[PDB]
Amino acid sequence: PQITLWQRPLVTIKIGGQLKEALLDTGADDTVLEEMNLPGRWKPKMIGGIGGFIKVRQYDQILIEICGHKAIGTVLVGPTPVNIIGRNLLTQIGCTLNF
Amino acid sequence: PQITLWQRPLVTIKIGGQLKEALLDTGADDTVLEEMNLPGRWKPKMIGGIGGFIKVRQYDQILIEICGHKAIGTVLVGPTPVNIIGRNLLTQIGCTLNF
Ligand SMILES: COc1ccc(CN2C[C@H](O)[C@@](Cc3ccc(F)cc3)(c3ccc(S(C)(=O)=O)cc3)C2=O)cc1
Repeated sequence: PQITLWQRPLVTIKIGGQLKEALLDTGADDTVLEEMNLPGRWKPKMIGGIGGFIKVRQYDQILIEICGHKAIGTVLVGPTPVNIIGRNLLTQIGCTLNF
Repeated sequence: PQITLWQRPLVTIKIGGQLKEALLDTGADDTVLEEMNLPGRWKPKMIGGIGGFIKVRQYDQILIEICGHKAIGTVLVGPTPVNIIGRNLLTQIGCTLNF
């Protein structure tokens, strides 16, 4: 699809057998999901943004279905206010900006 | 232009007679610029994101030239780590997401 930006670019995703809504975020290097039940091992990590840093859990090779496109990659889980699909997954679904 | 997301979508902007680089950020409702010398009055404001909240100064009707497209709107100035062009200005230059 083509998506204009008058509203937040939210899409439905399926991850870990669960359905969530997430923001397509060209300003996010990484994908960061609200606290949720993901299976497997992980590695602690810190990420920064506006207002400071948060500790997250880093899961690799996680399958996400993003508005019907499948992608595999790193997903961070932690105290984010909104589910964020970052560039590590946006490139996998062929997402571009256009103006 | 069409912009892929393998790298940060940075563009050159001109604001207040100054040249800066800024991130085209579909995940940002607002435009937030690193501390910089803007003229005029303002109103204090708080914004939130990953890692918490920051206080910014809100300037309205600011002219920004974003990769050669002119836009006028609200610009926030404060302790952001990166210059962010948010959706309030992205809609004005006709920016879309495509996948
Ligand atoms: C490294 O991997 C990451 C890092 C951060 C995030 C969370 N992100 C993505 C938002 O693009 C961003 C922009 C931003 C990103 C990095 C950074 F160092 C500084 C800023 C943002 C900007 C403005 C607004 S606002 C107040 O206008 O709504 C909201 C969000 C943010 O904080 C995810 C992954």
